Amino acid sequence: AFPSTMMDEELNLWDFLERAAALFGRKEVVSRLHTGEVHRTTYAEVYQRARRLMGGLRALGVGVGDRVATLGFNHFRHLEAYFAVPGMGAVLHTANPRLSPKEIAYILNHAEDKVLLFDPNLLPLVEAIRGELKTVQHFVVMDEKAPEGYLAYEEALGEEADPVRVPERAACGMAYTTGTTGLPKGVVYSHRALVLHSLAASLVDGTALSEKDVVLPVVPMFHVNAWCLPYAATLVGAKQVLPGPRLDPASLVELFDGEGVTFTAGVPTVWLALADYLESTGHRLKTLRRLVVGGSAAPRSLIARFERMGVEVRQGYGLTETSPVVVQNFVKSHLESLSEEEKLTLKAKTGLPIPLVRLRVADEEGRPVPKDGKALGEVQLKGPWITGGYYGNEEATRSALTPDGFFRTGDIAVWDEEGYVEIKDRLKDLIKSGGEWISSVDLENAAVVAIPHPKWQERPLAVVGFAKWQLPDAYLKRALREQYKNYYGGA
Amino acid sequence: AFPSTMMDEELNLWDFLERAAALFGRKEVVSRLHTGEVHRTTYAEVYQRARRLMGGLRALGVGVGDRVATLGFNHFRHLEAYFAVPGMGAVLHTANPRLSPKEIAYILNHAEDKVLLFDPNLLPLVEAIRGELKTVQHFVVMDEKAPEGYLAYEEALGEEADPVRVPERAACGMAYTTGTTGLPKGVVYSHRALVLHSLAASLVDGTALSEKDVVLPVVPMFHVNAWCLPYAATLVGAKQVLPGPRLDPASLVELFDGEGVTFTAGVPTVWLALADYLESTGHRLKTLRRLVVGGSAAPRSLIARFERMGVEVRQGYGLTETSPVVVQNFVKSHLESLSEEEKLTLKAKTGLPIPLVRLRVADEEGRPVPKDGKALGEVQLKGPWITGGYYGNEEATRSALTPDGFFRTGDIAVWDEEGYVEIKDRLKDLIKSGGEWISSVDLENALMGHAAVVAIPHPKWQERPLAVNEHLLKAGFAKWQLPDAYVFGKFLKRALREQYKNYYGGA
Ligand SMILES: Nc1ncnc2c1ncn2[C@@H]1O[C@H](COP(=O)(O)OP(=O)(O)NP(=O)(O)O)[C@@H](O)[C@H]1O
Ligand SMILES: Nc1ncnc2c1ncn2[C@@H]1O[C@H](COP(=O)(O)OP(=O)(O)NP(=O)(O)O)[C@@H](O)[C@H]1O
Ligand SMILES: [Mg+2]
Ligand SMILES: [Mg+2]
Repeated sequence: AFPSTMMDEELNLWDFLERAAALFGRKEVVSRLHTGEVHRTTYAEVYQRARRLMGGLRALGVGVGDRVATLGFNHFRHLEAYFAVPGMGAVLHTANPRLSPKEIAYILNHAEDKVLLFDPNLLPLVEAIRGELKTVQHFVVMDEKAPEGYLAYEEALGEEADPVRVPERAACGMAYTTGTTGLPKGVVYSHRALVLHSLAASLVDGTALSEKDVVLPVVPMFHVNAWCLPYAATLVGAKQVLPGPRLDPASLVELFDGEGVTFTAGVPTVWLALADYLESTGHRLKTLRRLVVGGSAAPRSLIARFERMGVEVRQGYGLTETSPVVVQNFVKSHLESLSEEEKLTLKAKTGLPIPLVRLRVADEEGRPVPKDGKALGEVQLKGPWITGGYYGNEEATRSALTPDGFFRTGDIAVWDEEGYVEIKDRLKDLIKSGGEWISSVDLENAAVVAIPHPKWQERPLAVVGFAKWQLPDAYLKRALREQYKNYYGGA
Repeated sequence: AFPSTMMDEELNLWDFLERAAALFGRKEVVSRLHTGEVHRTTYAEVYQRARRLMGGLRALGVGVGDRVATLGFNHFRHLEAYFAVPGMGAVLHTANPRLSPKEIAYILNHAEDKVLLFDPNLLPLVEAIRGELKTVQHFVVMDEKAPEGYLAYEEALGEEADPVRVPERAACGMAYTTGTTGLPKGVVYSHRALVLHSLAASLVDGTALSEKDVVLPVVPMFHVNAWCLPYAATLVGAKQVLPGPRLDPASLVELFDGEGVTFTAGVPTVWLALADYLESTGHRLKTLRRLVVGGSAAPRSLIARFERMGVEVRQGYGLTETSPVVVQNFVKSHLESLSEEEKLTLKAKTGLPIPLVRLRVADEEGRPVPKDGKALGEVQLKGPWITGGYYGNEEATRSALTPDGFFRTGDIAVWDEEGYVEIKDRLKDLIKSGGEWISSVDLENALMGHAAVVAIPHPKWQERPLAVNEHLLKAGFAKWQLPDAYVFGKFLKRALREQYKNYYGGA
């Protein structure tokens, strides 16, 4: 009825790196490779090489809408792909190398990826599944060199190409979740979604990302695009430190101090191992100020450990389906007067719903449950970076949403008058161990319950195909969980 | 189109207030009214009353796309209108009461405003222009009571109504710029533009707005929606302190200390009056940490004075056409090792282009000028909250754009290798005095009816007219527009500007 005079300028992920190259071109991107060697590059060079990757991928037959898959850890070549693939209007499919060969083959075949980029230390896995892949036309090793039948990344680079412009709602990337019963389910992100997510999650009450920050994502670049951190860090022009596959405490500490890391993010298991190490050696990190924990619930103790060592811990919550961040923990101004015990309890809560997210905790018919911090309901979400369904799966799509169009997370929670959310349970019958999913059912038909664990956070226990980490440690369900609550003895 | 699975949810300004009510509902909104009295409300109450305002305006015949105008200063009722009008799918036209009666009547008629909300102290102005208005059906006084022929705001409130959602690219508000030749030109903002602006401008390297902040916008709610600060403050759930028309230093200090203000934003003239006050009294602000100066260039000495008191000063730049923020000043990490003097100089620069803004300093063909901090060119912009033209004016629209689609600001600048912009000059021939525009041409062409009017640096105001009185007042000019001094086919102005550079003693 009344048009605005505003320009119809589309949101695009390439604009982050373009701005980084122009304003913060000398800012460093530091990578530790699988061999332990440390590689140094900058935003200016990443931008140049990302343009070369766009031209190289075009020469390999990649066009707008085509899927280019990755199987790799956090390093500069993965960051170059993060921009080049969406930059040419293609779809960045981050695949998880920790999954079974059968699961990876299914996901790559379902997405119909045209090109696969993968780390050299993952060649045995690629050689193992290669014969099962039906769409992959080119296999690119993310390294200087590649063996027979394989193409090296440095060889695959072509002439510099200009980025391709698309409507912001077009696909930029995709990822499959294994936190579900049956087959993996695909979620397709858009430029619009990930740009908005990068902005809204990086505010002061969120990750508070600044140009002066040095950012180390411990979360894998195959876990919801490392929680969108590589994009958000580029947007502000922060120095990035990409740790690679080595996530042992001594390796991380070396990077924390050596590179002057100020901000980091990862799953609870990595931080528990890090805290164990810092406490045993009496070593205190010389620059680290902020740490976010996500993927699973952070134990109250984990927060108390780091706060004692001078590290601020902020819980984050989300799903593959939500890009991922929908909830972030910070202490409200008027709640700073709470006692140290009360404040620790508050920090141990999941947190507050972030900007541009409509969150509710509701029952079976979509009715919100009372805000008393006691009543249980399902977390339900609506927003521009929240999925409205799945790719190529009609039954998963129609069971994903409520009648009034809210996405159903499958997580049971409470919420209070202050607006704080607390994940308490899960509708979905699954085990999450060290930030990776195990299906109870698949182990059964071959009763399996999730039992709390100190180090990881849940471990399979059976009652009387698969990888060694999936194996149940020891040999109506709301009873066996409460009965064997302390089998693995974890607080 | 390999389809994304992401929800097709629109960006809407109402979402800021709905979130504020749900999560930060007890956070305060404090206003000083025109009488000096202090009013106290909360986000929850503002939310509830804004729903009543939507219901009330609907009963008055306001529909989707209709324009609702305001003529008022910073207070809770203006904030309620900031959300209710866009929340019902209508268009909030923030009008400037400092303009001439002829200018205000023109913009209200041009925008075809249906309802006018105004401050009680601006009643004489509204009464003076009422006969000139052709579209305004309802006149609402933003107060508890109203005289005959006028509706009181509290009376105008109706039943609580649910918000209406419009396409994000549709209009949420509009404002007219007087920083142009001829009649004022209208800029129409979208929900999408202002939501994105609020997000991108509020990052750590920007205003760094937080729930813990106490925000005091000295910038008027008719100056590009108070630089979008009432929206961004609501977004983060910060406490808001709205000073009203009383912007004198004593009145502000009471609010700075009494309410625990952490963040503030305004024009250099207001901050110069504050610095003079604090220095002359020896009074020190107890809570103020951050101060942004915009609208005009912040003098190097102004920044030093506040930094000497522990207040961080960050320059911001924009236009009515740009929502307004496109450039913000902050010191890059690797330049923190610069000396005190060098850092103060860097802070005096306009700053760095902010996220989602494509900025260039370009020549006449649209080619970027060298990044040596010497070569002059025009600041040209592209982005989702930058205007692509003007409302109901084709000529002005086509003259505001380059062939490749960049908006022409009319600002002459230099830029360096670090990306820092410095505004040096203006193509447009106007005077900006205390944040308000004076047309040199309108002053010249009037005078010659019986001349060359140029902008000269001023200590207090930022520029004052010098002509190279009664006749000018009769042609429709106010006291503040009159040139301070007179000294006895276009005009070669650069020479007169350089010759009389220090005429109004002090650059
Ligand atoms: N902060 C948290 N507290 C409690 N549970 C969490 C938290 N964050 C995530 N979860 C759980 O983890 C689930 C999301 O897992 P998932 O979709 O696999 O994302 P991810 O762990 O970040 N890795 P990815 O699968 O690549 O997206 C949620 O549904 C929650 O059950
Ligand atoms: N930080 C700054 N430094 C130098 N000049 C500035 C700065 N900010 C604004 N300007 C000038 O002011 C012009 C914008 O004026 P204008 O469109 O009136 O915005 P505004 O004064 O902030 N809001 P409003 O008074 O409602 O129009 C720009 O074109 C610049 O010439
Ligand atoms: Mg999931
Ligand atoms: Mg203007």
